[PDB]
Amino acid sequence: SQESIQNKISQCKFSVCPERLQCPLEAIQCPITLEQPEKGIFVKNSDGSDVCTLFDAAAFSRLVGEGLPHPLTREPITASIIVKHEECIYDDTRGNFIIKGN
Repeated sequence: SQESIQNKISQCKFSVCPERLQCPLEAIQCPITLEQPEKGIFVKNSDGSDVCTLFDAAAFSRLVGEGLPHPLTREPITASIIVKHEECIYDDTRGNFIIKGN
């Protein structure tokens, strides 16, 4: 069901700022729109290596609204695989954005 996922997208998102985050465009690029988003959410690519990927909030909202699955791993989009932008951080030993320990 879209509605609960869209609750998570609307809250978990943020207005993306590459220069404030110190993060390069590619590292926070929306893989849907093929551009570094103006606003976006972190969805845990748990299938890959728990890597938090920045999808444009409205572009991922599009996929959910259409019934299109996760644009990377093709998994059924759920409120489980999406996290809040604060519960995902750049990890130094992983060398990339992952989820927090607790």
